[PDB]
Amino acid sequence: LPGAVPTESIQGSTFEEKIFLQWREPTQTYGVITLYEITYKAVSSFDPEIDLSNQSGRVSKLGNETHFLFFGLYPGTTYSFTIRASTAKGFGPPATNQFTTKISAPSMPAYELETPLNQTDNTVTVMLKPAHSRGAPVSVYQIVVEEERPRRTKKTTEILKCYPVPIHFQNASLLNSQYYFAAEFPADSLQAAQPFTIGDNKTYNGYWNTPLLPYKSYRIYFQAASRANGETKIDCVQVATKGG
Ligand SMILES: *[C@@H]1O[C@H](CO[C@@H]2O[C@@H](C)[C@@H](O)[C@@H](O)[C@@H]2O)[C@@H](O[C@@H]2O[C@H](CO)[C@@H](O[C@@H]3O[C@H](CO)[C@@H](O)[C@H](O)[C@@H]3O)[C@H](O)[C@H]2NC(C)=O)[C@H](O)[C@H]1NC(C)=O
Repeated sequence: LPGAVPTESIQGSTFEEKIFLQWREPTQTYGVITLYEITYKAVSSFDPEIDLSNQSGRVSKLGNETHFLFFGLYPGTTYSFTIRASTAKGFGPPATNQFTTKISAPSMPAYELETPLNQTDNTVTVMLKPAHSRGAPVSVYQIVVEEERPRRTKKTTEILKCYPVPIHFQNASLLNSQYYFAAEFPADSLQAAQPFTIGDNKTYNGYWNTPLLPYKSYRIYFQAASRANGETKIDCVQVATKGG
């Protein structure tokens, strides 16, 4: 029977849903290694919403090549790996270490550009719903109001992307940004579906929520962010349009 893999050789390069785990063979060969058997057990997570008991599993990595790409993992989560080496006559002792998947952006609610709850010359009111954590808690919500320039083509030069750079309304004209952040909430607001009024003129976390100009065409996105380990990740979804 073979020795164990040296615990200190086990290293992992980690992603949102994958961990590439890598090690070195046991210190001296009793006999040829035929497979490594690996258990991964979900240890802990920054996500408040998932039950980890079902997230564990086993890998019988056939063959004696010393790495494996773990797949389908859950983000923001620490997995403990136990590696056993096997001579054809049986396993060596286990060695074990743990690594953590990186967090991912929260998953927004589904929107279909339903006609808003009410609309005026200066305001639009829409029903917001809480986003779900996927790897880390939702930290803040942000609301993006974006002006439409006149266009002569549908086509885009590049992929559609969200808004990581916040901008207060009063600075957009100076900075020539196409959008402004109308509001930000701590995510303890919007724990259940409740309407929100674009342009209600009140200030949320330092963002003024400027009323809209009726001769301007606008589209509004609802965005959410999650934070851990200095990585902070966002997603956004368009909730309404206005023109006049
Ligand atoms: C990892 O595995 C390789 C592959 O060996 C093959 O796969 C194993 C999982 C077992 O099923 C083995 O029974 C099987 O041979 C080992 O490397 C080298 O593989 C070659 C090809 O099979 C072996 O070749 C033979 O060796 C004999 C003796 O020298 C010659 O007379 C033959 O002509 C033939 O070429 C070779 O033995 C094998 N090398 C060694 C040192 O065993 C590899 O060693 C193994 N490593 C570990 C750490 O497990």
